[PDB]
Amino acid sequence: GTYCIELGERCPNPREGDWCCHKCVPEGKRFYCRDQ
Repeated sequence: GTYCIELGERCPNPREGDWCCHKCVPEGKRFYCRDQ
């Protein structure tokens, strides 16, 4: 892993904590680790 979930991958609800550590952001119906 790259310290956190890599950019572009799916993430669980960010309320549980951003393991995306860019941003775990809702993209439609899912959450993704995006730079947004």
